[PDB]
Amino acid sequence: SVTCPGGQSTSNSQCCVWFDVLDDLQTNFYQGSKCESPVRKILRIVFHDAIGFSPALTAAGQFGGGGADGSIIAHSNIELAFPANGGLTDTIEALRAVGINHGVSFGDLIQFATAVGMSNCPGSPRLEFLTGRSNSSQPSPPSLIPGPGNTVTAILDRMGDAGFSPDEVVDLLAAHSLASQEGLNSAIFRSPLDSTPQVFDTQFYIETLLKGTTQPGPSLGFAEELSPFPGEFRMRSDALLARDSRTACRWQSMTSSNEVMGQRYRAAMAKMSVLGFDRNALTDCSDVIPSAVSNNAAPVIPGGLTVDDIEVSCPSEPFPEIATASGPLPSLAPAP
Ligand code: HEM
Ligand SMILES: *[C@@H]1O[C@H](CO)[C@@H](O[C@@H]2O[C@H](CO)[C@@H](O)[C@H](O)[C@H]2NC(C)=O)[C@H](O)[C@H]1NC(C)=O
Ligand SMILES: O=C(NO)c1ccccc1
Ligand SMILES: [Ca+2]
Ligand SMILES: [Ca+2]
Repeated sequence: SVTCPGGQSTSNSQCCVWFDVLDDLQTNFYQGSKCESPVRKILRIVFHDAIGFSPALTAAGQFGGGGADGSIIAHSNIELAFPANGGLTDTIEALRAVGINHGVSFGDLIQFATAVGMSNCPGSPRLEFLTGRSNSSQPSPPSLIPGPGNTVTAILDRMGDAGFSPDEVVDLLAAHSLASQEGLNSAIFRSPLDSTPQVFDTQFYIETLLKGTTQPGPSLGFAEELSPFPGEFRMRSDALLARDSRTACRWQSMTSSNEVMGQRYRAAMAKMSVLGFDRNALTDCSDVIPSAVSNNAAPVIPGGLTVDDIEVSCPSEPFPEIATASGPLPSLAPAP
């Protein structure tokens, strides 16, 4: 086969350097293959790098962004000044050093680190990994990243211009199952968006549908909504997307099966990874990506709440039978 210097077998010669950056990222960036803040920050970075792509700007004669081109690292001096890119500098610098030291393009490195980071989180699918994106990039145009205070129409139009259907926008948001916020309400730093910030599961879709009952911090932050229990943060765009008629039925369908959720998320991420590129010009090195440990827990409505506490918003499909839990209402600790 093509046997890499380390004895691993792979598809193509070009995949062998990625076994060295795999070891470096797992030992150093991810602190011993952990699923903590570095993974959550890299997931926010892959979205902010790739979504700087706009066919509408190109059509009007303007540069519309190179997509998944690593421009957020090569042109960090301009892209990290954008409102949406706060809290990312330290992760960007860490990634810059790995890219330089290994001689790989910045666009490829961000896609690789997302696939490897997710493999550290129980329940994750194995994401596709393609190599060969040119290292040359121009700065992304401003105002192409969706914000938590935007209306559902605004988010759907931005995402549609980039190439995503309403269903794929709901599918991409499965990444909020491994998420917290740091900059919307700094008083409750790293408050999780679902009760399992370290497990890639369906809890995010279930819990954003529950009635907002609780104010988790001393005041409300930017685009903050009432949440279902102490310690969980709910942002306005997630609350609105769960309830809007254009996205509500896809959101409800994501609540009962981790297997369907993983499959849909893997497909939407593969599409996002080549925005600005032709995937037929890239080399497939997906065999370098290791498997995640499986998640054996079933979907649940936490802490004694029942289906009467969820605000069913898909008028055509009845809400799935999800297991209920006993005990009092949970209070979530900060995400690690
Ligand atoms: C409709 C578009 C989306 C909006 C409006 C949005 C907005 C946000 C906001 C405001 C935060 C909190 C940032 C902070 O204050 O620390 C957040 C966190 C996060 N988002 Fe999104 N997001 C969206 C889509 C996505 C997508 C598509 C992905 C990736 C596939 C993603 C991955 C993450 C992750 C993993 C975090 C957690 C970061 C951490 O814990 O440090 N988001 N998002
Ligand atoms: C990809 O392009 C960037 C430049 O945009 C290169 O990054 C520079 O690399 C040099 C030498 O390795 C460093 O001293 C600079 O500080 C880097 N600049 C930035 C903005 O990071 C990078 O080397 C290129 N990588 C490859 C494989 O060609
Ligand atoms: O992460 C964001 N969008 O993905 C974001 C965060 C803060 C403000 C605006 C946008
Ligand atoms: Ca980019
Ligand atoms: Ca989760």
